[PDB]
Amino acid sequence: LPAKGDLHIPVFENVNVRFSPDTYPDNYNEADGTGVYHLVNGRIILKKITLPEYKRNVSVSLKVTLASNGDRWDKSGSCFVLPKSSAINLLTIARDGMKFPSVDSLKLEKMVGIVPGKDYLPTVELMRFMTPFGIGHYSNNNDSLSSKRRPVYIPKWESNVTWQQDITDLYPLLEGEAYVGIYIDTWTSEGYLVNADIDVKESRLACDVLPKRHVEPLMNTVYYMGQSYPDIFARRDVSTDFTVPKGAKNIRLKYIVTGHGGHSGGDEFVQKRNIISVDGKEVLNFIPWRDDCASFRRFNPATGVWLIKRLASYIGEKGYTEKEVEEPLASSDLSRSNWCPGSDVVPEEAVIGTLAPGKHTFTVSIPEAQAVDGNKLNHWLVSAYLVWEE
Amino acid sequence: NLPAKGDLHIPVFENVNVRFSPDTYPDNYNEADGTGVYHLVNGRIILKKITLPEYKRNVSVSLKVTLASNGDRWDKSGSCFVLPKSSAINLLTIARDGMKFPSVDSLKLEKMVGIVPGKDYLPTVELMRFMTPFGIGHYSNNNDSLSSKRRPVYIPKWESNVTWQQDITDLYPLLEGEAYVGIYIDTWTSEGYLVNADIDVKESRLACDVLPKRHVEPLMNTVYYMGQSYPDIFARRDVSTDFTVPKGAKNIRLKYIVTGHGGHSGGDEFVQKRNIISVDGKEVLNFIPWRDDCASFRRFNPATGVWLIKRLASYIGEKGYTEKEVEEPLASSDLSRSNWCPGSDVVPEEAVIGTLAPGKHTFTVSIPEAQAVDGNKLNHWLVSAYLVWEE
Ligand SMILES: [Cl-]
Ligand SMILES: [Cl-]
Ligand SMILES: [Cl-]
Ligand SMILES: [Cl-]
Ligand SMILES: [Cl-]
Ligand SMILES: [Cl-]
Repeated sequence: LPAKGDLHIPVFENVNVRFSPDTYPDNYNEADGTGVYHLVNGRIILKKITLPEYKRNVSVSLKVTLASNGDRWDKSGSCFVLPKSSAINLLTIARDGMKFPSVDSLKLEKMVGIVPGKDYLPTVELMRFMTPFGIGHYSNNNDSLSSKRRPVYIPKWESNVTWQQDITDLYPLLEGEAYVGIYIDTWTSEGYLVNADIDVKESRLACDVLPKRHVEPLMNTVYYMGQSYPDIFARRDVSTDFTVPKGAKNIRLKYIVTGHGGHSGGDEFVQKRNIISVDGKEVLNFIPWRDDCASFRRFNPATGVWLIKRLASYIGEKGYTEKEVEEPLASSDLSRSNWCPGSDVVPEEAVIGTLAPGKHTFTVSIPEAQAVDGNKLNHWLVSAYLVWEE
Repeated sequence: NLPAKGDLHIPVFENVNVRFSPDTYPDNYNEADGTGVYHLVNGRIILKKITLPEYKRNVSVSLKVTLASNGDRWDKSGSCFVLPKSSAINLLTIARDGMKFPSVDSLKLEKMVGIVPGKDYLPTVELMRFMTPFGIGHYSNNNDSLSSKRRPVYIPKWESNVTWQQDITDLYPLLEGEAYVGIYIDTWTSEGYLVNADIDVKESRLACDVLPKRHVEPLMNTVYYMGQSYPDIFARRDVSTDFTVPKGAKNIRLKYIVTGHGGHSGGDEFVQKRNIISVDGKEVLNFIPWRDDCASFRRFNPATGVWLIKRLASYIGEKGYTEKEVEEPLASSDLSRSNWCPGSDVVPEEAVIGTLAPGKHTFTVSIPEAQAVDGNKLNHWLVSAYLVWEE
């Protein structure tokens, strides 16, 4: 098998992801001079990549560097790829007037685009991320503003955040021509600055043949374009049917979930079990949760802060002593439903192996999820797909 | 068509107590137990004989260490290591067979025995340098009413243990056939620590992916394992060693493992000191070993000391954005240090050398502003290095 060499793709360089109708007036706006499409008024950036026709096996990684350009919030992000066999996609919708297929309101309410339908497979996420609170733009380490915000145990603010993930399994969606993009739920004109690279390592072996891989998009509740907050789980489970062909080998489920609702007692800050199933049998069951958000403090200069009273032990003049202090607690410190401001989300994974050829059902259940209530925006960002060899 | 030897799981240490207990281990050498584990230096060093097959297919090798405190409250230095191949003198033969580190030219190495190669001796090679957190496990109980006095409002719970993992594929040559792998912790308590160590080997599933012939060249190790003193030598002179490179050596890479020490106010543990490392007089590495993120390890450090530091902090009060003088706790585990944090391992710095003329070459390590040992101010630098290459 012939080599086509490694490949470094700088998908995005210092691109401003933002909300600006004055700059990007429509949902579709022609690619700029750098080949970057700005959709949904700047909230989505998209780019056509071209990979060689690899005959050898490869590995693929995604690297994303991000900073705030003035936006002060920890907003949801998603680096994604538009699936192959789907005439309807984010681009064709915005550009060519395509629409997410109509849904049965009894089973999916008004939740368009979240599961497959006629001429539609859900967008597939290469990486889910959560921006920190104002990194870079508000990361001033000069004594002036720092002493007031920066805790004594944090020597300096980082100027940006970088995430890296192996996306080798999604290779079938990158092969040939593919549209890769980044969405950030930003509503400020300032927005964010992002870089994104896709690197491909080609095997140095003349015998290591590229396996025939497949990706099956099952679900994606991320509200990219004309979609609403996904609280449907507060009222019903969400299911989709899918087809497994003969010969499918080593089937694996990938499940990317984060919970949301930034108000007190909202699903962002409260434990809710996710039960995922195939053909009615549980294959994943867990509480999406992180107890380690303090570890991201340095990435979160613009976070809100409270004072919490605590009787704290300490070393004083006369030895081991005790005193009530008012200790700062950052919003960025709080435990959350599978993320911290400044983290990415590594997909949970279940090994299925083989399934009977034909139709199967995929179900996601978050039975105790809270509904949207006024300005309380509880919801669950869930995306999932199957990968397998043919 | 190269044969499949399979994946290998070697549980080197299970729940082994690294400790200082003359009562239990009265000598420097103590006969191995039924689990084949030798306890040396009165329990501060555990050693085990492992054997890797002579793999023909290419592989990847990983080391996983899990650790907890069994009572020791300190953030002590540790080193998981392998006794090099072509070296009659090693930690085991020194302790057991009454061998000794070769004598050294005092004008060049003072009393620093065992840190560079000598007659019948290559330095011990580190699979992983690590630094224990403050009392993890033994002091990690979370539903103790006297725990909220130690645990900050932003740390929901103490971790009960710490787990480090690293890819040690490049050290495969030191592991093939029979080898002694061990763990050293600078502990002076009977309680000590509890550790697990797993070495796992993943074999390629391709009949055509051949294992490359590889070599490890041990250059230095200043870690004070056995009858060795604190390495503050850098405060007075640079340390060099010569080494031989054979014809045909391809893709030479230097690995460099450094941590700075001296845990008093102003000591080399808490102060930035540039490291200049050279091959044949030319610099190949030059940087300040340093970590600014030690606060990120807070949840692993339940027995850390704590100070109150006054700070005018902004915050959301019961009437909007406000401002007030607080006494914010600062843990020792939060402080920036010379390439480590209590609870962290150290990933070796690497330098691509490429090729070197066959014959003698010189490796030199300089930390020019390192401070000397001064009474109970125990400044020193734990440095180890080795080259790797395919032949
Ligand atoms: Cl803002
Ligand atoms: Cl409805
Ligand atoms: Cl300043
Ligand atoms: Cl102790
Ligand atoms: Cl001397
Ligand atoms: Cl201390």
